[PDB]
Amino acid sequence: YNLICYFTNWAQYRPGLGSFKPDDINPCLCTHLIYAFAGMQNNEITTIEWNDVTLYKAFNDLKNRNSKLKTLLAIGGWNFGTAPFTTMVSTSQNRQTFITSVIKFLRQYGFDGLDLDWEYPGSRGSPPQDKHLFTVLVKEMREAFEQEAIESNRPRLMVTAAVAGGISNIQAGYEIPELSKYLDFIHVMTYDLHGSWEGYTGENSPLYKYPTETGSNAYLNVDYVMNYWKNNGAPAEKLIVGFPEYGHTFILRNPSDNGIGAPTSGDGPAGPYTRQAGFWAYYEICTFLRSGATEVWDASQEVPYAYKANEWLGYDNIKSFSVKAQWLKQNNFGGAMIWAIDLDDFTGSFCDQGKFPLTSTLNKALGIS
Ligand SMILES: CC(=O)N[C@@H]1[C@@H](O)[C@H](O[C@@H]2O[C@H](CO)[C@@H](O)[C@H](O)[C@H]2NC(C)=O)[C@@H](CO)O[C@@H]1O
Ligand SMILES: CC(=O)N[C@@H]1[C@@H](O)[C@H](O[C@@H]2O[C@H](CO)[C@@H](O)[C@H](O)[C@H]2NC(C)=O)[C@@H](CO)O[C@H]1O
Repeated sequence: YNLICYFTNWAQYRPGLGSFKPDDINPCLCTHLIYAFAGMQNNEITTIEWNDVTLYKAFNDLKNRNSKLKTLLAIGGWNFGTAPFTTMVSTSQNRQTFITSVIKFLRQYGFDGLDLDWEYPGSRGSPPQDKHLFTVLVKEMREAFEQEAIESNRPRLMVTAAVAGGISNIQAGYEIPELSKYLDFIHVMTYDLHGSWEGYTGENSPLYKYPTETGSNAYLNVDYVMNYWKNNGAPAEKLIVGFPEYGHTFILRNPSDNGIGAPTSGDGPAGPYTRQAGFWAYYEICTFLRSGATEVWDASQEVPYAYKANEWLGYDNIKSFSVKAQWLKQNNFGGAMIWAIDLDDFTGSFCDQGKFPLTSTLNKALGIS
């Protein structure tokens, strides 16, 4: 099985113990590390942070301590939008320009592949033709990587993609049968399935539906999303289940109503290191659990939640990671991807569970080491 671990090039700016750079990664935990994110300019891949080139080298230097480790560079993401992707795939000329720049970029800076993180073809302003043109891009990229590999005597560059976990986005964005033929792996973003945008509490990445859920609400679980991809043309062995090392936060309208579906108000509280409303890293969650919070096991969905006064948290822990790891193995899936390794308790000083408790749980459960 594969354990694919995303690293983010803005984590370096978190204060104090939150600051995370490539040298903080244990090179033996994962089979693949993915660098989030590269940008694009004039249909060519490019850096985004002032020190990306330095971080690239430290990132790929991790392979000096693990002969099996592979690295990839992710391009795009949520804030990147869709407009540059729409322009780049619109013509064969622009796709060739981009693909050519990618091969040169990855080989110069030491990456073993590219992870396409377009959010999303056919949505967020992307026109309908991008559903098919995305397949063309991946096909042309896979073929160009294959050519470069056989001519250079080097292992072929990987082409992967982070893909939507929302059914509406999936249907508008991906030709699953043909796309799955050319991607090496399909990293399914089976998280952000509930959050403060809904106005009530819900789990970030529940494995199963809540018992009373019907209709489109019954889409919002890992089991449904993964089986959607599998049953609509994707081979199970290429499908990678998304594992969040963070949770989503809410403000309860009434602290006395603190179950699943309890009413909530604004965007949710922010954490002292990630400093973004609605979002807590796992190491920030451990601090919350030690501040007097009540812990509850969501038995139907196989995930935890916790609350204290007016704050409510839906999240993942060792127990839920273990349940999902066993589940994905018994469903013949390709492994797990983690968003993101800089959100684990990488110092070990927050959770009293050792270093990288969530990532290590998957390392052991997936037979990585
Ligand atoms: C694949 C993807 O788009 N994942 C999202 C992350 O990008 C989000 O992180 C946020 O990313 C922006 C752009 O780099 C940063 O400016 C922002 O600080 C960062 N916030 C945090 C807490 O890391 C993430 C949270 O919004 O949601 C997805 O994971
Ligand atoms: C399954 C699904 O499509 N859920 C949607 C969420 O993804 C989305 O949340 C946003 O997700 C982005 C990654 O895809 C994050 O970068 C972004 O921070 C996050 N926005 C938040 C937490 O406010 C929400 C809100 O846009 O919609 C869901 O439908």
